[PDB]
Amino acid sequence: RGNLPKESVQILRDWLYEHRYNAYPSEQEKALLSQQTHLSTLQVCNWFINARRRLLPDMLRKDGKDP
Amino acid sequence: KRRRRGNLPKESVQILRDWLYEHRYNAYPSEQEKALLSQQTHLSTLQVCNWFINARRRLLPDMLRK
DNA sequence: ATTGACAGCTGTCAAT
DNA sequence: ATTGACAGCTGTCAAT
Ligand SMILES: [Ca+2]
Repeated sequence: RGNLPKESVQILRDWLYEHRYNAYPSEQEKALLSQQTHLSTLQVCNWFINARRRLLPDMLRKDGKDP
Repeated sequence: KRRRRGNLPKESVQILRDWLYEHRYNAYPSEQEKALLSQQTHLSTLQVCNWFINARRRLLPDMLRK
């Protein structure tokens, strides 16, 4: 199988941090992310569905707010 | 988004409804059954899945009144 | 324990 | 009053 390219995942991670208080990209943002990361839309969607569960709280805890 | 025009053919839905009724105690077609139904209904797989997600909420309960 | 993925559900919008 | 669709979530599976 394999994992997603590290630069692709770097971009998604940076976006999630910057928008961590509304971690839901619009259709156009998802489209920009797809093109930037060279991933499909479905891949970008799936990453966000996983990352809102697996990365985001640890981010918002480090911040004071409680998910 | 999700801004269609029209409803699914009556014959396509009669097939889905018949299958749902016959399998009403395990209303989950296998991948092999989803493929057969799609060929029969002339719907895509995704259309079939969506019908079943809706039908299990909208049709199945009233059916299980037996 | 991490990661990518997806079947099926909830909730809702848009269309009859 | 019904329908087709779909975003995002839950739960989970296979691969790391
Ligand atoms: Ca889905």
